[PDB]
Amino acid sequence: APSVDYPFQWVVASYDGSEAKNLSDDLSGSATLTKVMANYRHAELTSVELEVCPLAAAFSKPISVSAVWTIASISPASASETSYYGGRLFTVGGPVLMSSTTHLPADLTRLNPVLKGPVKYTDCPRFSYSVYSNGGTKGTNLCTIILRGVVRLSGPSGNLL
Amino acid sequence: APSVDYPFQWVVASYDGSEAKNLSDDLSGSATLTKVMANYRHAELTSVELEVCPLAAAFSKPISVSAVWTIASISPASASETSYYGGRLFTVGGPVLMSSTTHLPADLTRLNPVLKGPVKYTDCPRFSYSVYSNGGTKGTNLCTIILRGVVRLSGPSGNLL
Amino acid sequence: APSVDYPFQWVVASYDGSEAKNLSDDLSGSATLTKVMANYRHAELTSVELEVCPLAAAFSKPISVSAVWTIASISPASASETSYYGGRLFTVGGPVLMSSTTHLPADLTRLNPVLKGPVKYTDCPRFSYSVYSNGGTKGTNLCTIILRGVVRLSGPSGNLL
Amino acid sequence: APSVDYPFQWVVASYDGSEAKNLSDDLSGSATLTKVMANYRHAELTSVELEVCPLAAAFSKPISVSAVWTIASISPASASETSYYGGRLFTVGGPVLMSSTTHLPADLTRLNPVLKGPVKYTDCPRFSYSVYSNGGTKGTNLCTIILRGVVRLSGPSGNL
Amino acid sequence: APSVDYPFQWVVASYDGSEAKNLSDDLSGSATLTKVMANYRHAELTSVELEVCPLAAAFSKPISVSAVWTIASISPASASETSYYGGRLFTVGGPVLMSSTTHLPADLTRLNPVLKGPVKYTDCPRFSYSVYSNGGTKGTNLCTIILRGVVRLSGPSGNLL
Amino acid sequence: APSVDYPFQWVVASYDGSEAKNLSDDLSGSATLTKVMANYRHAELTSVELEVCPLAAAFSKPISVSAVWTIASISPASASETSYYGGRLFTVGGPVLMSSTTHLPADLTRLNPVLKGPVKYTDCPRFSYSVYSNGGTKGTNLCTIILRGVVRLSGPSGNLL
Repeated sequence: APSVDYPFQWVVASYDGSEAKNLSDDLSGSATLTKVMANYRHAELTSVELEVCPLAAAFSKPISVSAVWTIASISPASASETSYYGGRLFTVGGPVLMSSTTHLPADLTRLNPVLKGPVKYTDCPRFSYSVYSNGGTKGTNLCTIILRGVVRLSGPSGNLL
Repeated sequence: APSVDYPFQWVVASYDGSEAKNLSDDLSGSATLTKVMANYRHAELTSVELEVCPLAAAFSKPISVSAVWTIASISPASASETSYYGGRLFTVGGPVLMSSTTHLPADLTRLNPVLKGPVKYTDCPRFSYSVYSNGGTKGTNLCTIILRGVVRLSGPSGNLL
Repeated sequence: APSVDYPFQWVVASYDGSEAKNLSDDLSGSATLTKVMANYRHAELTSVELEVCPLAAAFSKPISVSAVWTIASISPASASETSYYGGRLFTVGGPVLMSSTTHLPADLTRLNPVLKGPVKYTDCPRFSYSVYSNGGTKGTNLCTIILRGVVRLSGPSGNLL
Repeated sequence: APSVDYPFQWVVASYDGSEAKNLSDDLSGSATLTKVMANYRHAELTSVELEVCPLAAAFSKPISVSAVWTIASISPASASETSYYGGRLFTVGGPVLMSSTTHLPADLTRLNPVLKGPVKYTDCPRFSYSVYSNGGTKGTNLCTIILRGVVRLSGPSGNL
Repeated sequence: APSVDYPFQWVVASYDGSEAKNLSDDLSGSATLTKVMANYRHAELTSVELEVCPLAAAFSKPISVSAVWTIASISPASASETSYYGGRLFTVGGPVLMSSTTHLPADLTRLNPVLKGPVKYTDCPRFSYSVYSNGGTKGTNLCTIILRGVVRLSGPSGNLL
Repeated sequence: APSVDYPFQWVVASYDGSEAKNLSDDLSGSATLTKVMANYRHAELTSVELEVCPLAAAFSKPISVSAVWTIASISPASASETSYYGGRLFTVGGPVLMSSTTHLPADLTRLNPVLKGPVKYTDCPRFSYSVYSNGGTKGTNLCTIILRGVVRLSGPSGNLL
């Protein structure tokens, strides 16, 4: 079946260290990807990764974020991402807002790349992260969580234009 | 180059014989197709056509629409579609409320099917039509215009969504 | 056709964090490259990348710059570069003005390398970046945006010597 | 595709050495040639040249005209046609009042013959000339610049 | 080594018989060719020639120019080009305002075509000419000198622009 | 001809940010390499690079140095190294005096490796750097510029022992 590799990117959420914020999301049910896959019947993840970009305000005040790419069935709790395989702890800020170590790629060999199809899969990739309570300012938004990846979309459906 | 044959269909508008209404539109600049194919680098028509579907109110009051599929460079004036080659004059209504004779398909062998690509072609299809007033009630909506076709889309772009 | 690989480099612009500055530029229409390609009829990008070099004054005050290499048709808005695929957010400064992570290479597989030819292409690479409002000093110019790349130039024209 | 070879010829302009006059024109945008090819989708040159024909009044007063054929991207400045490759400095007048050496043909193998088509080209032929004043008395018209050639027109369009 | 045959043409100057004017120039040090080929590592002439084009004012007042294409080492003095082998003495004007006999081509088999390269050759072509005064009006510009030719340029350098 | 690969290293110069200092040097004419190549007739650069080692005093005060490896013919001016291809801007200091990004290797494919031979080449590598006016102390010497490389030396001459 003919298909196109569709690259996507969006800032998942901007965060400040005012309080701990936990977000766990399944890529099959994400609102901003379902609009991309609404026009196609089949979608398979070629690649995807979670990026934590530091912002300039984080230079003097780092933020620690614990992130993990788990299976759709498993939903890790808040501040428990490092207890699962592949769970990493990213400290953004300090004097070096340069390192690319803040990338967390999804191991699509251990996950089901199919985000859409004839059936709803229970093994789709699900990204869960938790931002810890830092000093906080309530307005700086000195951290950013971003998703980028590629989805192979096939079988366009007769949806709205 | 991998590509998908995207079938599109949408109602251009609904018209009644309250006043004469002219609408000319280049398919490369149509808002609906633009929002469909702004996420892809290349788009090429495989088929496209205009259709004038009669409604129930047209049963007792037929309405006449003059339509033409001209080149991108040529922009027909209002109520002058019959003065261009291929310009048909459909009349929808009466006891015959269903007929395939009101379909006007574009000659993609004569026109240029490419609506998007590396270069800006000047031969894209452009559909022009004029609906003549026959005594509508400003809300009766005697007829409706539907544009349906298929676009082969290749090379998805890293767009906003 | 005989051709020469022409390496080019110029500081695109020096910036201080006094206010947010957004620059989007198409390499086909850039003034400082058109002088290089004025003497040749065909120009094709072998490679090109956008570099954000920190300056010493940025050591105590970092700057965040959001940059993206998009298609010529797409013109991302200010502070929206991270919402497009390949859009990166570079934080220059801090205690480490060393990392080479500030390079943003153009994906010439997803872009048209031809910056000049018989026709004007609508899919040339276009670099769009936005410098955010930092503390600012109005005179330090504590960040630099630089373009370097290689253009294969062929078919010299009878222009001015 | 069916096509017809349209031979065109028109006097670009008559000049006298009253003052220096510069004219640069792209054949895609030439109004006379554009209205010639206004009813066809495609138009491609087969030959074109710029002729500088002396007049009788130029017998005692030659005119110097510097002319060049370039691509549409390159637009020569006034009185600078000899600084571009192929620019030639013609002189019309004197005892020799008729010569084929005053005709400058366009190298359509180097330029792009297509003046009209699906895509607007940036390397279409453009002719730029400059006429240098010698002291003409505002009415002599010692020389005439004439452009003639053949354009093949294909794919008529119903622009009625 | 990839290279391009760059055709160059420019007017050296315009002369009138107001006073005798001498100009000797080595092609490796000519300002116009230097600004052309300062962006390339290697440059080699394929052809080059001097030409004395008569103007309209020369019709009633011919002017004489003595020209020579000597070696880089030899620098002819003023009004002494006829004393060197190959030194021609052209006279432009009169009823014959057009003639190819006033072209002086360089003998690149005798001279050294290389104007730029790894080593500094001492055999580069050098053109010398002297225009004799015949009674010009300080603004009439009886004749003009044009240098035209082709340079094969290889190995572009990372220059300023 | 028999030859030996001779590795060389010397601190080119130690600098403090008291004032801007510009040094451009050709490796064929450098005093400290000519003593190595004085005993041999032919010398060809296998490799060479310019290293900017930060010193401990630079930890609290970084220095920005703009360096470039150009051709022998091209002599870049002060503070204009980033305008040439391969021109880099090195910021030494901060909290991370570790990164090896301060190395600037010479692209010997684009340069003539021969530093000595029967003829004097005009395309030898030439390194030009400029140290900008930092805060300055006049005695710390909180930056170091060092050259290391390898020269293949062949054909020993009857010089002094």
